[PDB]
Amino acid sequence: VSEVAVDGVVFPPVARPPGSGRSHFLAGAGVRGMEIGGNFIKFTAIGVYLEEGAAVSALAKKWAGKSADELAADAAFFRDVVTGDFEKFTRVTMILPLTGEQYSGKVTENCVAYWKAVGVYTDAEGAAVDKFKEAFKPETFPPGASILFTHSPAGVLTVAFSKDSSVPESGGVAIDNKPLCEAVLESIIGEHGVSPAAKLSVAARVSELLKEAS
Repeated sequence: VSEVAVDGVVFPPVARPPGSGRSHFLAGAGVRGMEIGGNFIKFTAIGVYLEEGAAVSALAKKWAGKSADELAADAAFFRDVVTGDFEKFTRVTMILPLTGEQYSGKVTENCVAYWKAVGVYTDAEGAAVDKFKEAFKPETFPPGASILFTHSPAGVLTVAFSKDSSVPESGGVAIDNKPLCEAVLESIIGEHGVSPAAKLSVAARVSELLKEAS
């Protein structure tokens, strides 16, 4: 696949998550923002990488022969990407500066809000959120810094950090909680995913890769 540039952040076409031993291809990338003052403010650039070989083989079974527009409009496609039996890897690269405490507080607060509403919040998720916040607490992310998320096929979220766009080779903190692992990816590409740009990129690029497998 080709590289994708997002507002000064270059995402290479391949990634190797720290210590996973797998290679990924760039499924898609896009900016992520929040409405501030009635306008869209860009905060991060996000690249979504999927396991080479295994993601295409799994996704082709239900989504082969579908166009970019059809995949982009079908929330069940993105749900299949999130829950898929293959590794995923997300790189969040800062456009505006963020501190670990605020980023992790917001992510987890929103996860716990949902889980408890739908009554699936268990001690396990509370512990996973604590471990997630503990990993982010000492960290600050100037522009260009990155958060790296490995989403293992069984549902382990590994959290690592980088001062720039590069990916470390030594793994980060392993958080063995499938709900948190999927929620982090879901918050990006899900129905209410915070990056519509990333979602459109993934659907266009995966649609064309699915054609070379059929």
